[PDB]
Amino acid sequence: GSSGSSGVTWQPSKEGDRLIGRVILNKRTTMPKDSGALLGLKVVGGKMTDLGRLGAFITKVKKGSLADVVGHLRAGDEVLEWNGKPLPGATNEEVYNIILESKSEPQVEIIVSRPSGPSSG
Repeated sequence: GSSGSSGVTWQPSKEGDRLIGRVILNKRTTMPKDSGALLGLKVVGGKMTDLGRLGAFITKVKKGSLADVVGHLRAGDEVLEWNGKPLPGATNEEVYNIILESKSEPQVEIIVSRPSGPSSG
């Protein structure tokens, strides 16, 4: 089992206009509820993107979950890569399998893209 640094890191994208969020979790058990290898959030793949291609996005995030305390993610973030797999470019049927396959992985790396510039007020 590979044990690497965990948490969450936010950095500017290739262009610098976006913010690539790098999150990683280390679990040794499949969620109790009917999640399906979900660190603690519902992901919808096979979705459409403003770019014209497919991509996955978070619709909900459990409170107190790894993807909520260690990842600090939110609903709407476009999941770029899930455990080293390109979510975008595939259907919801292919994206689900990729995320579910991690159900047996002692470590998962979630990489989402956020619009550089959080709302303050």
